[PDB]
Amino acid sequence: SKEDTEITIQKIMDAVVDQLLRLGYDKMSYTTLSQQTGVSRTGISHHFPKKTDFTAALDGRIFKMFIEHLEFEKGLDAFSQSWIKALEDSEFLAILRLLFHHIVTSESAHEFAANGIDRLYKMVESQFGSGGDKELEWLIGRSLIQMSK
Amino acid sequence: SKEDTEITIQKIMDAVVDQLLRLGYDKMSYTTLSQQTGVSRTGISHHFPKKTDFTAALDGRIFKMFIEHLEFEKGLDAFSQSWIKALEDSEFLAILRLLFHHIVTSESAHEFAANGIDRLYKMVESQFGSGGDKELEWLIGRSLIQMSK
Repeated sequence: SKEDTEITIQKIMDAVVDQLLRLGYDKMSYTTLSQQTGVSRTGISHHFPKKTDFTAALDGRIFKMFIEHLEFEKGLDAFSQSWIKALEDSEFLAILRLLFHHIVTSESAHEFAANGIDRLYKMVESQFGSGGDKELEWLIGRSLIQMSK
Repeated sequence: SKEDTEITIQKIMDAVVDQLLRLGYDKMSYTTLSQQTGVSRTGISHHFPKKTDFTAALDGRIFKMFIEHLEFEKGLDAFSQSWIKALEDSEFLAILRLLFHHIVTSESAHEFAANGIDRLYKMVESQFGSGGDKELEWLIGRSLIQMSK
């Protein structure tokens, strides 16, 4: 009697990922969820008692599709070039906005993001030696500025 | 009589400036402010019809607390290390959150933040020149990463 429930939690998260991306956590409501998924409000309450509870269960997919946009195999410059280039892509922008929002507002700073950032350091550190952490940090600065527009 | 309508705006402004950092923007509400002030939530909303009016209202009062934290008089690196050590003070961090939060959120909340950055930028440049642009950009980078820490 547990295969019936997970086939839904999954469908709730496949939606959570969509709305978080095109509406953002802020505008994504238990109602907009209830529409996208044919699941009743109290049916989503069941699995996710609080709204933070969404962002909580969120896992790999996001940061996996993030780093898609990005050049790790051609040295440090190539890679920033790739990231600034990447700043005019809406999905990319969205993905940042997302975790930028999350980091800024969420008390608990959920795992999806901790791993997220820490993964990128590991990558950048690994690929780009000791100049990486900073270059990366800066990229982040430049991005967050650009949203300030 | 039109003085007693000032005294009161200043009682809220004060309250705001406080609550804006003891609780963050998000959790601060007409209630909490009312509670802190002995002014009705209608009395407040009177002067400040929209919550984004509260941040518009400051006009610099925060930025002057902010800069008490930074070293402008000892070279660029000195200033930059001032900013890093400052991230460990929570008022300091609270001010950046408030900003970054405005960068990330609503259309309404937006002109305050677009405006604060240009202010940082102009701050740094007039102290240290265009060498300072990139240092600032890197500093926000770190700053935001620090907020997940």
